[PDB]
Amino acid sequence: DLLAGGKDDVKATFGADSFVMMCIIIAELIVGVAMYIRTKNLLILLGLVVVIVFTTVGLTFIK
Amino acid sequence: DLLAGGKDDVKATFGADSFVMMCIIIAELIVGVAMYIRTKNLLILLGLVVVIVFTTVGLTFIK
Amino acid sequence: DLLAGGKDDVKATFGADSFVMMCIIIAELIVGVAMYIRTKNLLILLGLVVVIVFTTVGLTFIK
Amino acid sequence: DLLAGGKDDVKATFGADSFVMMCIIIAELIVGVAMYIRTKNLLILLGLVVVIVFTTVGLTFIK
Amino acid sequence: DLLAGGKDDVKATFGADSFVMMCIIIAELIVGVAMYIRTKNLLILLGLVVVIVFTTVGLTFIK
Amino acid sequence: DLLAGGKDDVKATFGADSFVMMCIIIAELIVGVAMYIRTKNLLILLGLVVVIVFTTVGLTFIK
Amino acid sequence: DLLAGGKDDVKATFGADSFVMMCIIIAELIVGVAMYIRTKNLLILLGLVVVIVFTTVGLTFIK
Amino acid sequence: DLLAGGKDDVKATFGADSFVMMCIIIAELIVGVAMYIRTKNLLILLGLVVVIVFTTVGLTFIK
Amino acid sequence: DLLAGGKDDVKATFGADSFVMMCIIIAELIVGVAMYIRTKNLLILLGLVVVIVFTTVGLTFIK
Amino acid sequence: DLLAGGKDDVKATFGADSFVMMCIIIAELIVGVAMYIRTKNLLILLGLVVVIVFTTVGLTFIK
Amino acid sequence: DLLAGGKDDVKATFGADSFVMMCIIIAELIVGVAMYIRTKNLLILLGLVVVIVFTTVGLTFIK
Amino acid sequence: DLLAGGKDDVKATFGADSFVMMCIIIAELIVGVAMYIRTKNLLILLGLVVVIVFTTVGLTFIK
Amino acid sequence: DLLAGGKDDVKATFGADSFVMMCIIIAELIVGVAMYIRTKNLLILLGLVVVIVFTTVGLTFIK
Amino acid sequence: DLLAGGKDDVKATFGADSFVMMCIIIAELIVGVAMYIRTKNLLILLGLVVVIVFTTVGLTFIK
Amino acid sequence: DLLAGGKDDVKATFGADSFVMMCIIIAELIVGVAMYIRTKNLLILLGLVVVIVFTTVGLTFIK
Amino acid sequence: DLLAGGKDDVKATFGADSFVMMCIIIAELIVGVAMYIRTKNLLILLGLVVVIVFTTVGLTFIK
Amino acid sequence: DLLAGGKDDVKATFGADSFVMMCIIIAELIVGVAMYIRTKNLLILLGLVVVIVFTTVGLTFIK
Amino acid sequence: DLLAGGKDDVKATFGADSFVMMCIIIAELIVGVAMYIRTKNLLILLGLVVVIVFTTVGLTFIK
Amino acid sequence: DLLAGGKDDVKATFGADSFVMMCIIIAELIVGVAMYIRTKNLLILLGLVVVIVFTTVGLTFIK
Ligand SMILES: CCCCCCCCCCCCCCCC(=O)OC[C@H](COP(=O)(O)OC[C@@H](O)CO)OC(=O)CCCCCCCCCCCCCCC
Ligand SMILES: CCCCCCCCCCCCCCCC(=O)OC[C@H](COP(=O)(O)OC[C@@H](O)CO)OC(=O)CCCCCCCCCCCCCCC
Ligand SMILES: CCCCCCCCCCCCCCCC(=O)OC[C@H](COP(=O)(O)OC[C@@H](O)CO)OC(=O)CCCCCCCCCCCCCCC
Ligand SMILES: CCCCCCCCCCCCCCCC(=O)OC[C@H](COP(=O)(O)OC[C@@H](O)CO)OC(=O)CCCCCCCCCCCCCCC
Ligand SMILES: CCCCCCCCCCCCCCCC(=O)OC[C@H](COP(=O)(O)OC[C@@H](O)CO)OC(=O)CCCCCCCCCCCCCCC
Ligand SMILES: CCCCCCCCCCCCCCCC(=O)OC[C@H](COP(=O)(O)OC[C@@H](O)CO)OC(=O)CCCCCCCCCCCCCCC
Ligand SMILES: CCCCCCCCCCCCCCCC(=O)OC[C@H](COP(=O)(O)OC[C@@H](O)CO)OC(=O)CCCCCCCCCCCCCCC
Ligand SMILES: CCCCCCCCCCCCCCCC(=O)OC[C@H](COP(=O)(O)OC[C@@H](O)CO)OC(=O)CCCCCCCCCCCCCCC
Ligand SMILES: CCCCCCCCCCCCCCCC(=O)OC[C@H](COP(=O)(O)OC[C@@H](O)CO)OC(=O)CCCCCCCCCCCCCCC
Ligand SMILES: CCCCCCCCCCCCCCCC(=O)OC[C@H](COP(=O)(O)OC[C@@H](O)CO)OC(=O)CCCCCCCCCCCCCCC
Ligand SMILES: CCCCCCCCCCCCCCCC(=O)OC[C@H](COP(=O)(O)OC[C@@H](O)CO)OC(=O)CCCCCCCCCCCCCCC
Ligand SMILES: CCCCCCCCCCCCCCCC(=O)OC[C@H](COP(=O)(O)OC[C@@H](O)CO)OC(=O)CCCCCCCCCCCCCCC
Ligand SMILES: CCCCCCCCCCCCCCCC(=O)OC[C@H](COP(=O)(O)OC[C@@H](O)CO)OC(=O)CCCCCCCCCCCCCCC
Repeated sequence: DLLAGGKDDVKATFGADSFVMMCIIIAELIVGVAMYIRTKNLLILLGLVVVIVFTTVGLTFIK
Repeated sequence: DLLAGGKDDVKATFGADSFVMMCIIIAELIVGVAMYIRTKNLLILLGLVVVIVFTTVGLTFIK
Repeated sequence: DLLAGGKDDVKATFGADSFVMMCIIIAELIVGVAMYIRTKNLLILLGLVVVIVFTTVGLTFIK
Repeated sequence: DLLAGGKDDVKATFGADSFVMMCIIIAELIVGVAMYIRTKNLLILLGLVVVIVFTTVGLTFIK
Repeated sequence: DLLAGGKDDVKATFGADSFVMMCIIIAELIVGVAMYIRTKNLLILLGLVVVIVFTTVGLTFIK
Repeated sequence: DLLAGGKDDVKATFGADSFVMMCIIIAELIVGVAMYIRTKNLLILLGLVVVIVFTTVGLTFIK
Repeated sequence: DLLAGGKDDVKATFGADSFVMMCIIIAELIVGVAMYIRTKNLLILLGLVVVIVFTTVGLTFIK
Repeated sequence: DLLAGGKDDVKATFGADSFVMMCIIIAELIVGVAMYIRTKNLLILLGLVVVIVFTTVGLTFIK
Repeated sequence: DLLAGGKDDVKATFGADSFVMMCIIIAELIVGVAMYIRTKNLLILLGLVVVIVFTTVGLTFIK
Repeated sequence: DLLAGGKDDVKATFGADSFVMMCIIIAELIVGVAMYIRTKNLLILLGLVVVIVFTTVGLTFIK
Repeated sequence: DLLAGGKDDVKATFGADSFVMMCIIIAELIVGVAMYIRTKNLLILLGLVVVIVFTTVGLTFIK
Repeated sequence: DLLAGGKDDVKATFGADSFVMMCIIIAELIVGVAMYIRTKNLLILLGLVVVIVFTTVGLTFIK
Repeated sequence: DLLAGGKDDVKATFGADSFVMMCIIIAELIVGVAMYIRTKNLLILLGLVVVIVFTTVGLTFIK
Repeated sequence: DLLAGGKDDVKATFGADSFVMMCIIIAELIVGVAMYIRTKNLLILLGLVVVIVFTTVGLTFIK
Repeated sequence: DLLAGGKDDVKATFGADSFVMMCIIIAELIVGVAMYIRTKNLLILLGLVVVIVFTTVGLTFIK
Repeated sequence: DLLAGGKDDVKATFGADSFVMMCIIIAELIVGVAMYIRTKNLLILLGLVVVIVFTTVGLTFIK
Repeated sequence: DLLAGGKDDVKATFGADSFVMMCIIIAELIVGVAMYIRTKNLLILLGLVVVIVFTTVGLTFIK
Repeated sequence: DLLAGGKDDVKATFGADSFVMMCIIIAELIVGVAMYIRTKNLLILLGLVVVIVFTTVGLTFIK
Repeated sequence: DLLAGGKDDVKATFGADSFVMMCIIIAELIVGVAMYIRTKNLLILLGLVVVIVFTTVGLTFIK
């Protein structure tokens, strides 16, 4: 059988609605605008979108 | 269940009416005019508009 | 609630009647005449007008 | 309140009777005659007039 | 399904009655007259018409 | 077999009716008119058409 | 004989119909249009074609 | 005489048809397209060819 | 075999009855009359005829 | 012997009846008429003919 | 004596009838027509000829 | 006397007819045509000639 | 002695009976008639003669 | 004394009867006729003569 | 006294009759004709003369 | 008193007539002509003069 | 209370009449003329003025 | 009080009659004539005058 | 006092009777005739006179 195996709730800690998933997404926003202002090209504002989908489709592979 | 999960008020710190959202928007204005004067083309004054909408529609994805 | 949230007076520093808003407008004038003399076409003298309105209608979005 | 806000005398430096306003107007004269002699059409001598009024009505917007 | 998908109101920001659609059309007018006066041929005054229709029939392709 | 293979819905995120496909097409419009006004030649207004078809026939190759 | 030799299904992970081959092709599309709009020359829209064939004829060399 | 000398099958592990020779070639493909998209010059797609021949003519020197 | 090869409907987009073929012919009319009025010689009104036949016999070479 | 040598079908992709050979010929038509209308001299309509023959006699040198 | 000296078949890989010699010649054709259409002068169509002879008389110096 | 002094055949490895002298010359050809196509000026095709003579007159200084 | 020195057949490529010498002479004819029709003076039809002799007596200086 | 000093035969490579001196003279011919046809003035056909003498009297200064 | 001071023969290596002084002068010739053909103005053929005298009167300052 | 103070002859090593002062001046000549040929403007040939005087009036400050 | 708080005379070291304020202003002059001569546009001579006022109004904020 | 404050004689080094003020003025002369000869317009000879006055009225601000 | 202050003889190097003042005047002559022949208007032959006086009255300001 499995040991240490536990709980999982660790998943709920890092999961969909979380504190860490909430700060990791807000940093993408705030330094996304930063690296935009210093440059002014737009692929970087789109760089926020790839974090939205990545975390979303990423978290479903945890199970 | 969730841990560390907290408060959120961190959202209120970086949210709609905030100090950091107030300075990140005012820098777009002041270096927007800068890179305009050194060049004098207008897509850059419009570069302020894309920060208005980006932060606005961005903050609603935090939840 | 909000943290760091402060004062604002930072707004009064960069606001309507300010030192930085006073120098950023005077540079538009002095390099506006410059790029005019080296060329002598008039859309550039009008380039001062777009800084007048931009800062004016820009500062009202800070709030 | 305001910070950095200062003095203004910076205005007196770039203002009506100044050193920089005195040289920026004298360059209009000397390269105005230049681009006239190489061509000999008169709208360019009139190009000095638009610098007279522009700086005059421009400086009053600083305040 | 779709993510990030949002709102749209971004469309209302750049749409038919807007601030940016209002300034992008007024620049066509003011530099249209400019490039007319320096030349005096009329296809350029007609250059304003092609911006009227282009934005109009353009915005309907957004959906 | 395949791993990581997933979902696809990533396709629905960047697909036909999307948020990113909606902004990438609206930028073609707004800087299309820009580079038109500064020049006034028409192949550039047609530059919007090639983005319409390119994204359309492009997205069908994703599968 | 061979060791570690395995499975292959790793091939099916990166192969013809895949998740990674699906995202690597969609990035060519979205930054292809980007570098087009900022420039407006067409060899770049054709830059999508060379990724179609390259991955296609590339994957057949894996075996 | 020779000691430790063994088997060789280690050669079959890293040889022509292998697992490691299969992944080392597939990385050339996937980061070849990457460094292409971020740049769009073609010598890099040809960078896959030099890995094909190098491993091929390289493995024959093992003996 | 062929890749990327597609659809064609791109042909229907630029083909006989189209939007772009409709605007490219109407510009010949409107600037044809222009360059006529400023001059008043008639080979230019005939310049519309050569666009009629050119697009007609041109489109049949696409296949 | 030869390596990487492949398929060719790459030839069929860029060959006689193709998608890229179909768009590269249709651009000659549409910007041929453009540079004609802005000028109205006819060697440019003949510029379409030299693309017909060039691609035709060019493709036969690929082999 | 010589080491590493090998095979040559590397020559057959890059030689007369090859895959890389087939793509390097087809790019000359497709961007030759490109830089022609954007300009319409003919020395560039002749630019394909100098690649024909250069590779031909070049490959004979390999030995 | 001399030590380590050996053989030379290392000279035969890098000498006139060699594998490395064969690949170092073929790269000059293939990236010579590359940097030609992206530009179309001819001093670069002549850049192959200076590698022919340089290696030739260079190798004779080894002794 | 000489290096790179080759073949010549490059001479036969650009020589008397050639493909490039055949197209360079036919362009003189077709744009000779063009610039004649738009003007109707005859020194230009004679402009074809000077290309006949120039290439003829020119090619003999190659050796 | 002198080092590296060599051979000269490098002189024979670029000298009187050479491959590079043969192509550098044939380009003068072929783009000489080009820039003639697009213009039809004759000093340019004479531009071939100045290359004949220049290379001739130039090569004698090498020694 | 002096150290390292040597020989000079380094002077004879780069001096009047040398290998490097022979190639540095022949490059002036071959790219002199190049930049002439692409332009056809004559100050550039005279650009060879200034290299003749410069190296001549330059080398005498070495001592 | 002074220690380590020595000899000077180090001065004679780097002084007026030296080996290092002889090579540092000859490099100015040889890369002076280089950067001239690639450009053909003359301030650079004069760049040799400023090294003549600089070393001359420089060495007298050593004492 | 305050510690380390000292003297100030550090202010007198970097203050109005100082050694460092005297060299920092003289460098603006000497490299101001430099970047002027290499270019010859005049906003740079005015670059000395902005250092005059900046240090002046800057030093008053130290207190 | 002040420290490091010194001497000034640094002023006498860069002052009115100096070595560096003597070379910085002579470069304006020699590259002034250069950029004149390559162009032949006269505002540039006047560019020497603005260095005369600038250094003169500049040095008086050092104190 | 002054440092670095030297000699002047640098003045004698660039002064009235000099090598550099001798070549800078002879270039005015030789490219003066050039730009005359290609045009045949006479203000340019007079362009030599303005170099005579400019260097003459210029050198007297060095002191
Ligand atoms: C778990 C699945 C992982 C799949 C990830 C796929 C990555 C494959 C890489 C493709 C080519 C690399 C392009 C280099 C990047 C490149 O060349 O562009 C560079 C660009 C930012 O520009 P830079 O500031 O780096 O400056 C470079 C510029 O000069 C070039 O325009 O990258 C971005 O961040 C913009 C993103 C927009 C592009 C969107 C593509 C769609 C992405 C979707 C994948 C979502 C992941 C979900 C997974 C959970
Ligand atoms: C979260 C959603 C993210 C979506 C972001 C969409 C980005 C897709 C990129 C499209 C093509 C890139 C064009 C390159 C940019 C380009 O070529 O123009 C360049 C231009 C500035 O010009 P530069 O100084 O860089 O000089 C280049 C010039 O020579 C070209 O005119 O960019 C700007 O900053 C002007 C912005 C006006 C254009 C407005 C477009 C509408 C934007 C709306 C999106 C709002 C985001 C909201 C998200 C919260
Ligand atoms: C916050 C709101 C942002 C909205 C900004 C709107 C920008 C949209 C761009 C429209 C087309 C771009 C034209 C390119 C510019 C162009 O083609 O002209 C070029 C012209 C200067 O000429 P250049 O020296 O660049 O040389 C180019 C010339 O050859 C063309 O005549 O631009 C100027 O600086 C003159 C401005 C007069 C035009 C006034 C327009 C009215 C503006 C009002 C917006 C005020 C902003 C307030 C926001 C706070
Ligand atoms: C702060 C307020 C800014 C408002 C500025 C107004 C600019 C609007 C542009 C109007 C049409 C542009 C005409 C192009 C210019 C054009 O086509 O003429 C060109 C002409 C010089 O000729 P060029 O050497 O460029 O050669 C072109 C010739 O072939 C055409 O005759 O421009 C001048 O410098 C002459 C100025 C006389 C014209 C006086 C007009 C009255 C001006 C008053 C504004 C004073 C500003 C005060 C602000 C402080
Ligand atoms: C989304 C759909 C895009 C379709 C765009 C169609 C563009 C096809 C180009 C046709 C030939 C190009 C002519 C070159 C232009 C040319 O030769 O004229 C040049 C002329 C301006 O003259 P310039 O100052 O450039 O000087 C050139 C003069 O010497 C020639 O008279 O262009 C204009 O801006 C005037 C526009 C009047 C012509 C109106 C035509 C009707 C247009 C309707 C399309 C509306 C677009 C709606 C889309 C939303
Ligand atoms: C996926 C399939 C990819 C195929 C792409 C085909 C590209 C082949 C390039 C042909 C010659 C290049 C011409 C250079 C461009 C050139 O010379 O014109 C230049 C012109 C813009 O003018 P510029 O501002 O660059 O100034 C240059 C001017 O002086 C020349 O008139 O380009 C445009 O953006 C106008 C587009 C109208 C032309 C429409 C052509 C039809 C296109 C259809 C393809 C749709 C793609 C769908 C794929 C999803
Ligand atoms: C795809 C096939 C391409 C074939 C194109 C044939 C072009 C050969 C050029 C012949 C001589 C050039 C004459 C210069 C032009 C010239 O000298 O006239 C000049 C004239 C316009 O006059 P401009 O305003 O340029 O001022 C010049 C005047 O002073 C001279 O009268 O050109 C026109 O646009 C009028 C067209 C009427 C002439 C009709 C001819 C029949 C054309 C039929 C071809 C249809 C093409 C179909 C292809 C799809
Ligand atoms: C692979 C084989 C390559 C051979 C290519 C041959 C190119 C040799 C250049 C000859 C002289 C250059 C003339 C400059 C061009 C010149 O002076 O005319 C200029 C003319 C266009 O006029 P522009 O708008 O450039 O304005 C210039 C005018 O003022 C002069 O009338 O060029 C064209 O595009 C018209 C083409 C009609 C001429 C047809 C000639 C027959 C061509 C056949 C070759 C087919 C290639 C097949 C290869 C696959
Ligand atoms: C291995 C042997 C290497 C020998 C290479 C010889 C190169 C010597 C350079 C001569 C003068 C340079 C002219 C600059 C180029 C120049 O001024 O023309 C420029 C022209 C293209 O025009 P662009 O678009 O650069 O615009 C410039 C125009 O405004 C000038 O018309 O160059 C071409 O690509 C056309 C080629 C036709 C000319 C054919 C010449 C015959 C070539 C034969 C050599 C074959 C090589 C075989 C080797 C394997
Ligand atoms: C062992 C002996 C070493 C001696 C080497 C001699 C190098 C001296 C440098 C002379 C001036 C530098 C010119 C810069 C280069 C320059 O300005 O041209 C630049 C040109 C390539 O053009 P780029 O693409 O760099 O673009 C620059 C262009 O805009 C200028 O046309 O250089 C080449 O690769 C073409 C070579 C043709 C020139 C042939 C010269 C004859 C060479 C013979 C030496 C053979 C070596 C044998 C040794 C084994
Ligand atoms: C390799 C040897 C090079 C030698 C080339 C000799 C060129 C010397 C220039 C003489 C005076 C220039 C006259 C300007 C030209 C001039 O004033 O006429 C202009 C005339 C064309 O008229 P346009 O359209 O330029 O309009 C100008 C008219 O208004 C004047 O009637 O030129 C031609 O193309 C006609 C040619 C007939 C003249 C035939 C002369 C015999 C030529 C024989 C040389 C054959 C070369 C063989 C070499 C391989
Ligand atoms: C090594 C020795 C170097 C000495 C080179 C001498 C160059 C001195 C420049 C004199 C005045 C410049 C004239 C500008 C050129 C100018 O104004 O004419 C321009 C003319 C070509 O006309 P474009 O197409 O540039 O258009 C300009 C026209 O509108 C003017 O008619 O130049 C040529 O290529 C024709 C050459 C015939 C002239 C032959 C002259 C005899 C040359 C003999 C030297 C042989 C060199 C041998 C050295 C190895
Ligand atoms: C060691 C001694 C150094 C003294 C060097 C003297 C350089 C002083 C610069 C004078 C004014 C600069 C003119 C810019 C150059 C300029 O405006 O012309 C430009 C011209 C080449 O024309 P570009 O292709 O750069 O195009 C520009 C054209 O549009 C202008 O006609 O320069 C040359 O290479 C031609 C050389 C003929 C001129 C001969 C002059 C006599 C030179 C004698 C010096 C020999 C040096 C021996 C030293 C060992």
